[PDB]
Amino acid sequence: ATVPHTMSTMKTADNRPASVYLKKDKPTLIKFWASWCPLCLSELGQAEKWAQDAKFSSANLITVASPGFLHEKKDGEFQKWYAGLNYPKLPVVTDNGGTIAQNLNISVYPSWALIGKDGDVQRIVKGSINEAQALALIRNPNADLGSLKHS
Repeated sequence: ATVPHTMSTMKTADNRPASVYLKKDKPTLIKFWASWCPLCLSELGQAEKWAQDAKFSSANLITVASPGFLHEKKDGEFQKWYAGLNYPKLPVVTDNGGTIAQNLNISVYPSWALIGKDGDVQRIVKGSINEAQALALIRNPNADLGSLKHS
C-alpha cells in the first residue's frame, strides 16, 4: 500500500481522520517525531509555522507520532500528553505501532519523508531540516540539501 493509503485508516491526535490533510495533486512532506526527543519538541512551533505559511501551500505538511513504537507513549497516553501542548495548526497523525515509520525504515528522529502527489515515496531525510531545505524538497524531491547544511 502507498503511504497515503495506509494513513487514510489513521486518526490525528485530536481524533479526526488523517485523510483530510492529504490533499490531492500536492506532494506531502511528513515529519516523524517522538515525545521523548527534545529536539523534535523544540521544532513543533517551527513546523506549525511552516504548515500555515503560504510558501508551503503547494504541499501537504503533516507530522507523524507513533504511539507504542520506539518507546513512544502508548495509544491514549500519547494523546493525553500531547493535549497539554499548544500547536493547534499542526497536523499530528497518530500511527499506533509505527506502521509507516517501519515501512519507511525510519529509526531516528526527527526524520522527514517526501511523498509525491501520486503517493510514491520520493525522499527520506534523517535528522532535522531547515526552512530552506524543506522548501527545496517540496519543489524538487531530488534537491541537494547538503549544499544548504551551513546556511
